[PDB]
Amino acid sequence: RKVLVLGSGYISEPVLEYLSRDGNIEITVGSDMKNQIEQLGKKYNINPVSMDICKQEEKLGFLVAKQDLVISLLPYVLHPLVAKACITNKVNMVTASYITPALKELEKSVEDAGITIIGELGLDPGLDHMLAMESIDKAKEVGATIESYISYCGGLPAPEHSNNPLRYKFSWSPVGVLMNVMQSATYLLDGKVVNVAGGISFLDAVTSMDFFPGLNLEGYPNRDSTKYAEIYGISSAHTLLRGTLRYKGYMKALNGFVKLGLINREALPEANPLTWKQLLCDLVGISPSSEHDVLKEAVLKKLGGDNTQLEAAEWLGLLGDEQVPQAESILDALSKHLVMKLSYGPEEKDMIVMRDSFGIRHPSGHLEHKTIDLVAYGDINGFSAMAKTVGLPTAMAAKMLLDGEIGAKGLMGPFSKEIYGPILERIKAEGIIYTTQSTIKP
Amino acid sequence: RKVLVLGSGYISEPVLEYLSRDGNIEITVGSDMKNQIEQLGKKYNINPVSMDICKQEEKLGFLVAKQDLVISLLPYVLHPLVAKACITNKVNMVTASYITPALKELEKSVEDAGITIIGELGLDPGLDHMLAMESIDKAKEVGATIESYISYCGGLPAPEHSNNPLRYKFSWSPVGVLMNVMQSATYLLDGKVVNVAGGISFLDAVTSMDFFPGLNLEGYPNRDSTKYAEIYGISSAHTLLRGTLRYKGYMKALNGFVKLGLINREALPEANPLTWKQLLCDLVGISPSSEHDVLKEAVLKKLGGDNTQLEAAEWLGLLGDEQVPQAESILDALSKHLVMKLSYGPEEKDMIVMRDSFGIRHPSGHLEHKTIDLVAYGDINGFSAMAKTVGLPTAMAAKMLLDGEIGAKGLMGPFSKEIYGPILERIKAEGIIYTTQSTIKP
Ligand SMILES: O=S(=O)(NC[C@@H]1CCCN1)C(F)(F)F
Ligand SMILES: O=S(=O)(NC[C@@H]1CCCN1)C(F)(F)F
Repeated sequence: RKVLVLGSGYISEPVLEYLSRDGNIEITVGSDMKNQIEQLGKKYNINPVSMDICKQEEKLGFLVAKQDLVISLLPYVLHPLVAKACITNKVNMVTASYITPALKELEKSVEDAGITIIGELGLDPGLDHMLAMESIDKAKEVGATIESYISYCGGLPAPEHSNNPLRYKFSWSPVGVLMNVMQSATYLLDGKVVNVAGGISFLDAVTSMDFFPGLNLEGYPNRDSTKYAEIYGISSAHTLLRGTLRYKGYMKALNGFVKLGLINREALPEANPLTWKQLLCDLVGISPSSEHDVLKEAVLKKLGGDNTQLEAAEWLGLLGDEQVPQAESILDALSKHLVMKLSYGPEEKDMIVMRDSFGIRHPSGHLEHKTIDLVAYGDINGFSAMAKTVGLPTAMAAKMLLDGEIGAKGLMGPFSKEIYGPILERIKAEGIIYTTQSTIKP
Repeated sequence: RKVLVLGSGYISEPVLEYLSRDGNIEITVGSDMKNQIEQLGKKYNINPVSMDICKQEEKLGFLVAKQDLVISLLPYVLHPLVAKACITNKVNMVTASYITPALKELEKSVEDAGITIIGELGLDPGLDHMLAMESIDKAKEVGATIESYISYCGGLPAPEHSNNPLRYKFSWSPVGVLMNVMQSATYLLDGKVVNVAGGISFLDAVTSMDFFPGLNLEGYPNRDSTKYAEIYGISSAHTLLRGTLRYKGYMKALNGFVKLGLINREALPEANPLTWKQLLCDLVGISPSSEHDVLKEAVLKKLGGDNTQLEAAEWLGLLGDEQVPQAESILDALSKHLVMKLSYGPEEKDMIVMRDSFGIRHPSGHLEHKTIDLVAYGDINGFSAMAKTVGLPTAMAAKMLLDGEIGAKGLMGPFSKEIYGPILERIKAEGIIYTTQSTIKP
């Protein structure tokens, strides 16, 4: 009855709250942030420990050995360090984010030690694996095969808080999501691989998502959907598509930022602090002076008179005299400013929407078109929908390892019925409900 | 510490739950429905009493005399009967629905008896009066006058349950809302009274409501918005508009039902039960036979090939072989069928959206454009947003009369700060939050 929660804040809160319900468990918390762990310590009964994972690797080995399970809530590049500690000692692990290629190399060492390491847990990845494999196993139970798998997911504000230029509010730093617009998107469609161009042209791949008539959604494909054939075992499927959901207008606003030259990792531009008007004067290539003059330069650069994108930049204060935050690049400076202007206030709900669609060919010959809807809202005096959907699957999988319900050993995701069955059942009690519907087509 | 709740089911549940928190209060319940009061008695500790209000008026007088307050949750035509009982005895009253002209005649008798009767309590009417008068009093505190008052309100499904032809699910019978499409809409706009034609042409008055970009809303005006000048004391205002909110496509689907001849109070049409295909054959004027034949007759009648309206009727089963419910008219038969096909399941959320907009002229000369947003969702293992917004204002006003906080006497709405101030404060704790924002225009 003892666990180490590496990392703190936001994702940790529901993990600590869920584990501390029974009482018979000692929560230890390791963290780099000094102020955050102190604030987290006030809410939940824990043992505060301050440590860097890379620098203080010696004390990690001794601390990890004292526990029954390590819950890593750190960035996914640092999992080889925590896995290196966990394989040496006799101790299990659970991971929120992806299982990287670096962590996949340890699978030989992990199985030899006789321990269980569960990765790919949370919303996405996580619940996407669980809902997919539930349906895929149900199809295999009756001899049926998967012909198509389309799955869209999105974390976004509740409709009442969608009235801004991006129709969005940021939970954490947008450096990743902004850079994903520059990245490509590969997916399979009707036995043909479709590569989509990132950057300026990525707006052309955006489509209207009309599965909820009342909800004004757009969609676009993720970075790589072809990998799910090997993961789920559905290489016979002619269509594999995975995408992200936003409200309509989001990608067009980011397309504005791409035109202006804001989405890049170049450094910032003598004896006076750099304001946003002065930075945009640099990009459009004029002297730092006159606000009505840069308006003419910016609107000219943002296509043939795109007033919507001009107003989006005006609303956020990109043409104003506010100071540019100190940062390593222009993209990092933009990200800090967007976090400042578009964040969730204390009484503002977020939303998690997730929509799957399966084409299932039965042995009879007919095609079942199965759909899954998962929609959750944040609680006012409680956890956000993002925190619950990311936190609870990792927290529940952790409790299942301590109780001794998961008998399997080695490195793995939540793909087996042993893992996904109990989790999907238990998240219903926490207010994460998913419905199902299917129709037959002869 | 004793009250009589006339009427039961849906609206009563949150009223009984709110009043029974402290414990020091005896809940009595009068009702016409025998099965409903028994089911309600299982959940909350009450005294079941079965009675018709009109027929058994003798026992009402004796039962009402035993109580401290009568909470009427009946149809609004029956309030003169309950008011006639309450004025005779020394006892207060609270009312959910409108204060009718018939109830307004008793105001002389009500004041002479030395009692308090609060009407117009709930969502709409109710919270519309409270939010309006809060802003209007705040304007009068700084010498400012109201130039415009626009206020849209709507009870509808949460976006995830909007995928049907009406984008709607009915909480109670739709005979009222369907008949309101046939009724006119009067309102004031820029010092000019605007009368809108009901029926077939009412679709032309429907407008896009874009205050939440993520929410795909339509709006249309209510039956009479000119009366709020006298009620709020804003006769100087050049614009008075009150409307109802739905998801886009709702009024166009009802417009389909108007074209087909379904929205009317004519009676139903020998030795075999009447099906929906046979009823639509009567209306389009063909023999009761062949489903593909009536499809051609119906689509011809529903404008020049309106396939959307044809599919809406097809989806609901209006061209199928299901039996028409027993009813006094075609509209009543349609209403029973729509309740059957489009209702809330146990785990399905509803939504209350409400949006006000004030043009406030200050003594300085400038114009304040103030806006109010109120959005609430139904709880999964709890009350619906409709039940909370309708029930709690009546329940809170009832508690304030028993505690002796409302000192005023006579017949009234919730217009004074004495009533609306404490209620708006207390509904925040129950999960009904409203935000405010304003901008100055020189
Ligand atoms: O960015 S999201 O909308 N969804 C993340 C998923 C997985 C990667 C791309 N789409 C978030 F809000 F959930 F983070
Ligand atoms: O019908 S609604 O959408 N709103 C009622 C208000 C008051 C009368 C017309 N509009 C309801 F769902 F709340 F009942």
